[PDB]
Amino acid sequence: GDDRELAILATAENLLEDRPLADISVDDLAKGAGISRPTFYFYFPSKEAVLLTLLDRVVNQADMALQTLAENPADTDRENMWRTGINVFFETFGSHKAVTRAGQAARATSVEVAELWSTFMQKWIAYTAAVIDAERDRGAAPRTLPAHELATALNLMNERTLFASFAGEQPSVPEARVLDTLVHIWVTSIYGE
Amino acid sequence: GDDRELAILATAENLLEDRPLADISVDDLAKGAGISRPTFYFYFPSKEAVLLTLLDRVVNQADMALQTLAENPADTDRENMWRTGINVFFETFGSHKAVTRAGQAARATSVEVAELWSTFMQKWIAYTAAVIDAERDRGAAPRTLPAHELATALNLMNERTLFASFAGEQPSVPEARVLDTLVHIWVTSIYGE
Ligand SMILES: O=C(CCC1CCCC1)Nc1cccc(N2CCCCC2)c1
Ligand SMILES: O=C(CCC1CCCC1)Nc1cccc(N2CCCCC2)c1
Repeated sequence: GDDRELAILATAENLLEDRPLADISVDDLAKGAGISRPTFYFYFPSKEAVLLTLLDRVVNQADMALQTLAENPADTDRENMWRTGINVFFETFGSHKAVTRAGQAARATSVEVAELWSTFMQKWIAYTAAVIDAERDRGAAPRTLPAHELATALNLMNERTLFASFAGEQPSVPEARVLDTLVHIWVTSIYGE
Repeated sequence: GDDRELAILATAENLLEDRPLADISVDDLAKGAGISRPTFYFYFPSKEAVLLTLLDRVVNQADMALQTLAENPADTDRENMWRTGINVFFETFGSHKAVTRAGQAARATSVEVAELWSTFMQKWIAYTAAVIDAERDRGAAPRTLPAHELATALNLMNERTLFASFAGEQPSVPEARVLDTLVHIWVTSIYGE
C-alpha cells in the first residue's frame, strides 16, 4: 500500500535522472515498481501526479529543515547564520536534482506545480524579510530597501542561480562555488549601507 | 518583401500579447499579415521561427543599446552608472513583454532559442565582470569574490527578477520598484567589503 506507492515514487525519481518526464511512460513506472499499469492508476492518476508528489516531498523536506534551523539558532556570526540557512536549499534541492529539474519544467504546464512553488517561495521570502527586519530592529543591519522587496529579489536570485548550477547550464556558477557566491551577495546587500 | 516579413512579425507580437504561441496558428499570422498561408511559409518555416526572429530582434536591441552606453560614459556616480546600464534591460525587455515571455518559455523546447539566450547572457556577464575588474584595478571596488562568478549571479538574478516583475508573477517585486531593488543589490555586492 504505502509500499507500492513508495516504489512508484523511487522509480520515477530514478528514471528522471536519465530522461525527461515526457520520455517516461506509465508502463515504465509500473514495470519499475513491479505492478501492472491498471494497479498504478490506482495509486496515481497520471505520471504528472507522481512528479507533483515527488516535488511536494522535496519542497517540504527543505521547508522542515529550515523550520528546524529557525527554532535552534546556530551559534556563530551573521555571515555564517545566512550561509547555514541558504545551505539547507543547496543541499536539499541539490540532493534531488532530477526532481528539481522536472519540477521546475512542469511550472509551465501544471497549475498545481506552479502553485506549490509559489506558496513555498512566499513563505521563505516572508521568513527572510522577518529576519532582516529583526536585524534592523537590533541595529545590526541598516534601513535601506524595504525588507520584503529585498527578500523577494534575493530568493529569486537563489532559485535561478542554484538551479543553473545544478543543471550545469551555460552560463552558471560552478556548483562548488555557488554557496559562497550567494552568501556574499546576501550579506553585502542586507548589511551594506 | 521586407514588408510582408515585418507584417508577419508585428502580427505575431500583437497576438502574443493576448495568448500563448501554442494558441496561435499559421493562418492567424497569415490573415493578420494579409497574405495566404502558403505565402507565409515562404518567409518563415514555422510559427516557432517567427518567435525566434522576434526574440533575436529584442535581444540585439538591448545588446546594441548597452554597446552604445559602454562607448559613451554617462557623467555620474557609480550607483547611477549601474542603474543606467540595468535600465537598458528593464526598458528593452519591458517594452516587449509578450516576446520576452514567449521567448523565455521557448527555451524549454527550442535549441536555437536556448542558444540565443545563452550567447547573449555570456556576453553581458563577460562585460559585467570586465567593468567590475576595471573598478577593482582603479581601487574603487574591493577584491572579494571572483569578478566573473559575481557577474554571473547578478545577471541571473536580473533575468529571473525582471522577468517575474514583467509577468506580475506571485511572488515578484512590483515593476515600479524592481530597478531600485536590483541596483541596490548590485552596488552593495560589487562595492561592499
Ligand atoms: O534559496 C532560497 C533562499 C531561502 C532563504 C535562505 C535562508 C532563509 C530562507 N530560496 C529559494 C526559494 C524558492 C526556490 C528556491 N530554489 C528552487 C530551485 C532549486 C534551488 C532553490 C530557493
Ligand atoms: O539585466 C542584466 C544585467 C545586464 C548588465 C547590467 C549592466 C551591464 C550588463 N542581464 C540580463 C542577462 C540576461 C537576460 C536578462 N533578462 C532576460 C529576461 C527579461 C529581463 C532581462 C538580463
